[PDB]
Amino acid sequence: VDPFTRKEWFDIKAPSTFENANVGKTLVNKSTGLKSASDALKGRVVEVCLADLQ
RNA sequence: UGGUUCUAUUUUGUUGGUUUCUAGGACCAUCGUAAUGAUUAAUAGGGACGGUCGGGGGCAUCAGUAUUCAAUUGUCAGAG
Repeated sequence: VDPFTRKEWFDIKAPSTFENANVGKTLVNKSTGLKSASDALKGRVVEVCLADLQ
């Protein structure tokens, strides 16, 4: 089937109270008639050293 | 030095019983006699005191940290 044709990406920002806002990306997963995707992977964390932020 | 108390050999006939004579008991106060009378204080002991020492004990608190487990957290093939 493939398990990366469907896989929409994303961008990670960060408080402004920091430097390079810019962290990298993530992978998530689209939907149907009725049902949703964005919420379907939000709440979740990302953890990057102090460093690529200050 | 009393007194006190016991006597009970000895003579005023004597055998026994008051009771006075002399002599032995014994005692608490009593003026007198005395260098008046109490062994060191075991590098044996027990104790007190003083600074102390110690992971000696009990009752309570206190912190480390690993393990296990579970949540949260991520990544993704074998791990043991």
